[PDB]
Amino acid sequence: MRVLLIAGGVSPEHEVSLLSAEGVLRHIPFPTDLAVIAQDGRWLLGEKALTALEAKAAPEGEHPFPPPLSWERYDVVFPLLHGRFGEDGTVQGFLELLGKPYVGAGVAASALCMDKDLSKRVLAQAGVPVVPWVAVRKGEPPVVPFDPPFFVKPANTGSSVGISRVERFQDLEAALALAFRYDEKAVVEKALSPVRELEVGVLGNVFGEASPVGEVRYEAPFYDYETKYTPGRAELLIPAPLDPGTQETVQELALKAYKVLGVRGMARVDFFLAEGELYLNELNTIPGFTPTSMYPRLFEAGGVAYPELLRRLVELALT
Amino acid sequence: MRVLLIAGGVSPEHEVSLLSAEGVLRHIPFPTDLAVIAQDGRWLLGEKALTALEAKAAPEGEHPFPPPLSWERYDVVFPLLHGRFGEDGTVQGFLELLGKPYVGAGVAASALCMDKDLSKRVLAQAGVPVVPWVAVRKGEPPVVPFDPPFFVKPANTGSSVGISRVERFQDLEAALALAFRYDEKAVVEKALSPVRELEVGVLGNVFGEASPVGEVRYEAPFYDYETKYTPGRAELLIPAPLDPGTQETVQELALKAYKVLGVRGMARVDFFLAEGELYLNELNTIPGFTPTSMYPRLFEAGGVAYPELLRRLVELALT
Ligand SMILES: Nc1ncnc2c1ncn2[C@@H]1O[C@H](COP(=O)(O)OP(=O)(O)OP(=O)(O)O)[C@@H](O)[C@H]1O
Ligand SMILES: Nc1ncnc2c1ncn2[C@@H]1O[C@H](COP(=O)(O)OP(=O)(O)OP(=O)(O)O)[C@@H](O)[C@H]1O
Repeated sequence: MRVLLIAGGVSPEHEVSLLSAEGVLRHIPFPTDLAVIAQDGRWLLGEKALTALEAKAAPEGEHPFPPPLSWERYDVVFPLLHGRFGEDGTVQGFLELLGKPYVGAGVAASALCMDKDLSKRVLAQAGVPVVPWVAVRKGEPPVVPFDPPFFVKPANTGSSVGISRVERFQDLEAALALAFRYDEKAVVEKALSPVRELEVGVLGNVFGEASPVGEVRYEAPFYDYETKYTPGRAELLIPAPLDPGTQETVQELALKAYKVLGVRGMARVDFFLAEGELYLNELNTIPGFTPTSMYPRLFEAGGVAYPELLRRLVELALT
Repeated sequence: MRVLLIAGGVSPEHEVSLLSAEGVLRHIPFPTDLAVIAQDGRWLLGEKALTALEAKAAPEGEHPFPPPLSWERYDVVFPLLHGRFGEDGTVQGFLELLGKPYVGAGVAASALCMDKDLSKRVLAQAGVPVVPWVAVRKGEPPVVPFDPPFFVKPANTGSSVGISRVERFQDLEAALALAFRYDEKAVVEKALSPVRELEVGVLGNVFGEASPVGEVRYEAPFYDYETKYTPGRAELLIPAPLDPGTQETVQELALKAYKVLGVRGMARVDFFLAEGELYLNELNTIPGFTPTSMYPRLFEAGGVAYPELLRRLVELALT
């Protein structure tokens, strides 16, 4: 069994993807070769891909897309590209046409779970509680049916890039412009204060197996990029310090969401606990595997070690 | 300015796609080259592609994916591949990574408008009226919470392929077995009897401009494959014989749906009219351009002639 790991990407999470690649390459129980997509869209192969991993960033690539790599010597392809052009169905689409079995969600599921507006629309219709929001397009005046504090985010982000905590209605125009630098569409959600952040991992093809619920606590305005990746800043509490009844309800809503969206392989479902009420934030089809990441730590506490978790992903790709 | 038209495909609409290629190549005001994807998934380039167009169908191709095509020679790519692996975001995904401007909806919108379940879920949440429906996964037993007649369809279909009008529950199993030949997911919708079919074309990126409403009349059990593609069977009444406020509601609902799903370039939005109530059937991101297709005819009634429609489409790809 030979696996091809693709990491990097043109998205703002390029550096996160490379850190995720370190975590996967060190624990994958199968012979694996790395391929890096540099920030300019061009690929780096072989030894140049491994050298880019040591630098934690790869700005320039060698090979223009489609890369002259031998796809036939790989049984499974593992796309570990977070964000736009990687987790949104584009690379999955290319892999579908190539006929190569791949890890993770398909085209539709990847495209849906990456669009914060559309994913919430599907979830709300399925009877899953979501935070009340409104979608704002670029060049269109902001019509918000609710009062501040807000949470302005680009519809396609990850790693809290372009996300702002808006307190006044005056600060909305400036936060939307920051959001519009990464996407043509943005969401304006209602901020929950105080809030406990619950995260659960899922494994399986459509009908999943849930991991124990975990909690994230911090000393920052919100769970931002700095808090997410700089060591020791975030408090990863596995298992989550709450009532065993609401711990079961988190797992049930996660598995229900997974099935509705038709997700394959994996996902880490983020939740919000605000005054007894549970709300679903988002689903991430290609979650992080960085040293401070939640997904592999959740399954480690569930009796499923790091080499076993990655082995199960490769097996789900083939089935 | 040179356009690459991609037609054919591995989907059951392969033949319909080649007919659409004949329609676009005859009216497009730019020098255009054709690339054909054969039924086996292999590509036909240059002269072999133009010969495939005269033969009604291309069972076998020459080049495996990715094709050794000179992409740099083209400014805009026009994917005219109806159905699975063409209209679902897969080909759009490849084109995105290629850095190639292309006609029509992006990955997300293409995947959503192709899935008869997910599109209706997103639309129903947005407040757009849709027919009562249920989704059924392969192997799983159906649960239909409404009375017969039904319309059973493969979730990723086009050109009425695999669609059955079910009268008794004794016939549900056979209809689902037919539907499961084309997809791993099927939809069972409540059949509207009697029903009037309204179609409206949309042109533009996200905020589109609607064409006048057209009504389809025919003498067959439903608007099936042979009624759709045999000359003279499907009559188009343009402008549709509707009430003053109803013609406006159809256009407004189409533009609302188009904006929500974030569709780019084009879409033909199909509706149903039963007992004074309007229902959105589906959006088609790559509608047909065959001699019996409704999309170009919907626009020529709105002052946008065939060469101008295609000019707008190629131009919108660069906007
Ligand atoms: N409606 C809200 N109420 C309270 N806090 C919020 C809300 N929305 C976002 N946040 C805060 O901002 C962060 C953004 O998380 P989100 O999952 O929305 O960003 P992401 O970049 O999509 O997350 P990931 O990095 O897991 O993809 C949350 O972790 C939370 O701390
Ligand atoms: N719920 C329904 N009630 C009544 N008739 C229906 C219903 N659903 C489908 N039909 C009939 O079946 C036809 C095809 O359904 P649909 O429009 O969903 O097929 P399609 O293959 O998706 O159409 P296209 O060829 O435009 O893609 C309709 O035009 C209509 O005549």
